[PDB]
Formats: sequence, C-alpha cells, structure tokens
Amino acid sequence: VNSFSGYLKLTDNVYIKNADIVEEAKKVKPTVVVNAANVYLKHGGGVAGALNKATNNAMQVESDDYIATNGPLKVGGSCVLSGHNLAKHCLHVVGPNVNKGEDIQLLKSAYENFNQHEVLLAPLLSAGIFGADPIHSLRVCVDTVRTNVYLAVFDKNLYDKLVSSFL
Ligand SMILES: O[C@]1(CNc2ncnc3[nH]ccc23)C[C@H]2CC[C@@H]1CC2
Repeated sequence: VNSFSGYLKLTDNVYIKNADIVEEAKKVKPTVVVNAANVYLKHGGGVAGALNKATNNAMQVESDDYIATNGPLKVGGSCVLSGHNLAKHCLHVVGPNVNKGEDIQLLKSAYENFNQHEVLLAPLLSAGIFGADPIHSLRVCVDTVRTNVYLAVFDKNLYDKLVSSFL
C-alpha cells in the first residue's frame, strides 16, 4: 500500500491520473519522481522546467555540477539526483526528442531505466515538447516498465484520450 490517490489502474503495475506532476510530487513526496530531462540537464521548459521552478532552481544548480563532472547523458539514459523538496530522489530520464530528429526506438531504452526503482511518479516520456505521440509513449511504458509506475498527465483532454484508446 502507498499514498497515491485517485489513479485509474491500467495494468497490474501502471496507474494514470490527470494531474500536475509538480503538485502530485509536493503532496505525495514519493521516493522517486521522474524528470523529462535532456542530455545536458538544462531544465528550461516542459515538465523539467516546471519541476526545476518548484525547487527554486536548486535542481538546475545540482544538475550543472553533475554535468561539469560527468558530461552529458545519453539519449535513452538516466541519472539519479536529489528530489529536493519534491521527492527523495529525482530520476532524470532522457527520452528521444522528435523535434530534434532523435530515434523513437530509444523510447523503450528510456523506459527501461524505470525498472531500477520499485515505485515511481512519472510523466509520459517524450510527450509534450519532446514531440512524440503520447498514445505511443503510454504503450511503450506498459510494455516495458515492470515496476509500479504512477503516470501524471497534465492535460485533461489528453488524459481522457489516453484512457479511452487504451488497449
Ligand atoms: O509534455 C506533457 C507532460 N508535461 C507535464 N506532465 C505532467 N505534469 C506536468 N507539470 C508541468 C508540465 C507537466 C505530455 C502530455 C501531458 C502534458 C504535457 C503535454 C502533453
């Protein structure tokens, strides 16, 4: 039993809610919140911009030190950093950005990072400003993640389409 509330159960391990991931994180304070990161950990917009703003830019400061030490992530890769005031940990995961021409097959590799964590609050990878089809992202999530994932979908109109079209 966990403290996630109001989610629709899609499968054995995947749950979905129309919610602002920032507000969800502040309420639940989960062990792991997933960020929709880029390889440079430049949290300018989308989910990343919103999560970073909620940390008063502390996420960006930590991220800049991480990149200065380690260099960029791989598309499809991840790193674990602090969750600041939002969660114990933040799993920064880089899904392919279709608006940069990146290979959508890497979306499965991106979701595989979730399997290293028993429970996660997460957005749909590569959705929003990363330009992938969120219906496809949900399908890859369900077919790849085996740990317990609670998906927050900000857009209510999108949330309803994801549920009604879910196979
Ligand atoms: O890019 C996404 C993800 N963006 C977010 N998802 C959850 N909480 C959030 N808080 C701030 C931004 C944000 C994927 C779909 C739903 C919303 C947008 C556009 C389409």
